[PDB]
Amino acid sequence: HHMLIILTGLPGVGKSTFSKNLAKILSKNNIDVIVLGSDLIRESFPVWKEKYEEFIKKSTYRLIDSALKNYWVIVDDTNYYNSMRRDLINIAKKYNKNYAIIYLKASLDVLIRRNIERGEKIPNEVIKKMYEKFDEPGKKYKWDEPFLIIDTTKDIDFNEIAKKLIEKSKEIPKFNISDKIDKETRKIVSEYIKSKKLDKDKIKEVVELRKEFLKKIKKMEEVDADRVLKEFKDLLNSY
Amino acid sequence: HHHMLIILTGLPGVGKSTFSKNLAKILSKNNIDVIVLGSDLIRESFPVWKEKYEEFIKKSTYRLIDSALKNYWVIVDDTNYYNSMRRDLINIAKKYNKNYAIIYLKASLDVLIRRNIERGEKIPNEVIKKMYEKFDEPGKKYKWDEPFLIIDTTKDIDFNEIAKKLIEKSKEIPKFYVLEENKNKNNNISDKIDKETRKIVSEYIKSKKLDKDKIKEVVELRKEFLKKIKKMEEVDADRVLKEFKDLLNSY
RNA sequence: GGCCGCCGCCACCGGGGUGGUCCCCGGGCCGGACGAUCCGGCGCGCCCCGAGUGGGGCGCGGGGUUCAAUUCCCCGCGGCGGCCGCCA
RNA sequence: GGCCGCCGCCACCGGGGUGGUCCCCGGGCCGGACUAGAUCCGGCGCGCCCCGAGUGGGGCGCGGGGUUCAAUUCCCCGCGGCGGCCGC
Ligand SMILES: Nc1ncnc2c1ncn2[C@@H]1O[C@H](COP(=O)(O)OP(=O)(O)NP(=O)(O)O)[C@@H](O)[C@H]1O
Ligand SMILES: Nc1ncnc2c1ncn2[C@@H]1O[C@H](COP(=O)(O)OP(=O)(O)NP(=O)(O)O)[C@@H](O)[C@H]1O
Ligand SMILES: [Mg+2]
Ligand SMILES: [Mg+2]
Repeated sequence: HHMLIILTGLPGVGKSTFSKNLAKILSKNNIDVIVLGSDLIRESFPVWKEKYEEFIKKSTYRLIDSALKNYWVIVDDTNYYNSMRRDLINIAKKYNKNYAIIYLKASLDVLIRRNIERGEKIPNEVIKKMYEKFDEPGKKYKWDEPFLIIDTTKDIDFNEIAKKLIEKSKEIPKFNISDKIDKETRKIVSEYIKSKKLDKDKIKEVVELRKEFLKKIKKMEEVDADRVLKEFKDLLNSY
Repeated sequence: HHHMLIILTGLPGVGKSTFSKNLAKILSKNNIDVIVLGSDLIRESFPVWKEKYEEFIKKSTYRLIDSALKNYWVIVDDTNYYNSMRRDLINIAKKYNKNYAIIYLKASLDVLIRRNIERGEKIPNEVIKKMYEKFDEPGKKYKWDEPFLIIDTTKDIDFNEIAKKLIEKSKEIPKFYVLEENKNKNNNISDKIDKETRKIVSEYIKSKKLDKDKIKEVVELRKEFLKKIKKMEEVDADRVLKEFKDLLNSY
C-alpha cells in the first residue's frame, strides 16, 4: 500500500536533497512517489510577500492531498511546529494511509555554514532563532514521534531507509431504556432519602430495595421507561 | 486595472522559463502580483517520468492556474505546443472573465539544437527537430490564437516595453461575456409599436404594389413616426397604431 | 479532426426585431445648417458621370421561394457550448 | 513553546454513564445445561483474615486526604496512560 512521508528539520539541513534521493531509491523499488513542499509554489512568485502565504499554504495542501490518493508523497518542508505535522498527518488519516515523520538533524554550526554558502538569503540570525524555537518531534505527542532521525553530517543509507519504509507501508494504520431506568431510579432513591431523613440502617434497605427491583425488571422482555419508573416511585411510597 | 492570464508558447530550449522569471520580476516592480506556473513544477517533483503521471500532472497544473487566477496574474510557462492546449488555458481566463495574451517565443532550430545539446540531450535532438518541424505557429487557424507578442529570444528583449504593453492590455474589457448583456431594451409597449408598425408598412406595400422608390418613403415615414412617438410619455398601443394607419392613408 | 445544439455571414461597435430594398434601443465617429441643439450619414468591391480629389448606380459566399430576403428553405464558410479523438 | 484538558486507579479487556453501596454496551474466557452448534444459566482481579485444610465457604479493603448518610462518580494531592487548540 502507499504512504505519507513527513520530513522535518531546519532550513539548510538538507531536506530537499534528502527528498530527491529518497524518491529515487523508492522508484527503483517499484514505487510511484511524488515530492511536495510549500517551496514549489512559494518560489513561483518573483518576490516574497506575507500576503501570498495563505495561497501558498492552501495550494500545497491541496497538491499533497490530491497526490496521496494515488502516490506516496514525501513532504519536503521545514515543519518546525508540531501542529504543522499534525495537519499533515490529518491528510494521511483522512485517506487511511500510513505515515512516517523523518527528522533531519544537524548542528547549528553546519546550518550557519551552509546558509552562508547559499548567499545568506535567509539571515543567519533568523536561522539561529528557528533552531531555538523548533519543536522537537515527539516531545509532546506520541503521534509526533519520529519514525527515523537522520544525522545529515554523516553518510546516509537510503537502501536501508527504503527497506524500513516499505515494511512500514505494509502495516495496518487503524489510528437507552435500561440505562434510563438505572439513572432515574437512582434519582428517586436520592429524592426519597431526603424527604424522610431515614437512618443509616433504613437507607440501606431502600438501596437493596432498588437493587432487587432493578434485577427483577431486567428479566421482563417488554419494558416501557415511564411505566416502570412509576412502578418504582410507588414501591417506595408504600415501603 | 485588473489581472490577466499570460500564455507562453514555444519549443523546448527557446527560453520560456528564463523569459518567465524576467517578466515576472519587472511586473513585480510595477506593483503587480504575479505567479509563474507550468506543468514542469509537478512533472519534475516525480523522480522518474511515466506516461501515467501525465493526467495528474495536467489536472494538478490547471487547478493551480485556475485557483491562482482568482487572485493573481498568471504567467504559464509551458511549451503549449498545440492550440487546443492554449484553448484550454483561455477557457480558464474566460471562466473568470480575465484578459489574456499569448506570447510566442521563437528561435532558429540552430539555437534549439545547440541549447538542447548543452542540456545533455535529455530530449533527443531527433525529437527536437521533429517538434520544430511539425509545429504550427499560433494564430494560423484561429483568431483567438493570435499572439499578442512575438519575441525573438536570440535578440535583445526589452522587458519594460513588454511589461508596459501588458499593463495597458490588462486595462481593457474582454470580449468574453459582452455577449449576454440582454438589456437596454424598450418597454413592451414600445417594442409592440415597433413590431406592429413594421407589419402595417408591409401590408400597405402589398395593397398598393409600390415600386422600390415609393417604398423607401414609407420606411422613412415609419422612422419619423416612431421617433416622434418615443418622445411622448403616455403611450397607448392601440391609439398610436391607429394614428400610424391614418398617417399612411393620407400619404 | 468527428457528432449534436445553437448563433453570424446588413456592412462603425454591442444587443434586439423583422418578408420592405432594412428597422429599433444604447455606445462611437463623420458631415451639414445653424457653437450646444437640430437635421443627414457611416464598411468593402465593381462601374459610371464629373474634374477635381465629389456625386450617383449595382452588389455583399452559391442557389431557391418571392414583386421584394438581413429574415424563410437547401448548401458553403465561421463563432460559441457539449461530448469523443490528439497531447516530446 | 503557551494555554487547557481527557482517561484509569470497581476489580477479565475496551468504550460509556452515574452522589445509591455501582450499572449499561461490545469483546473474551471459565463452569453447568446442551441428540461440533448455538443459545440459556451461573461466574471472572489483587491483598490481608478466618472455618475447613476439600481444585470449598465466608469477611473486610481497593494510592492518600476532603465534602457525604453513601464516593466508581465530585475537590485536592500521587502514580500510570493519552489528547485538543494556538503558536503559521
Ligand atoms: N547530506 C548532506 N551532507 C552534506 N551536505 C548536504 C547534505 N544534504 C544537502 N547538503 C547541502 O546543504 C545545502 C542545503 O541543502 P538542502 O537540501 O537545500 O536543504 P533544505 O533543508 O531543503 N533547505 P530549505 O529548503 O531552504 O529548508 C546544500 O549545499 C546541499 O548541497
Ligand atoms: N534570451 C536568451 N538568450 C540566451 N540564452 C537563453 C535565453 N533564454 C534562454 N536561454 C538559455 O537556453 C537554455 C534554456 O532556457 P529555458 O528558459 O529553460 O528554455 P525553456 O523553453 O524554458 N526550456 P523547456 O522548459 O525545456 O521547454 C538555457 O541555457 C537558457 O539560459
Ligand atoms: Mg529545501
Ligand atoms: Mg522551461
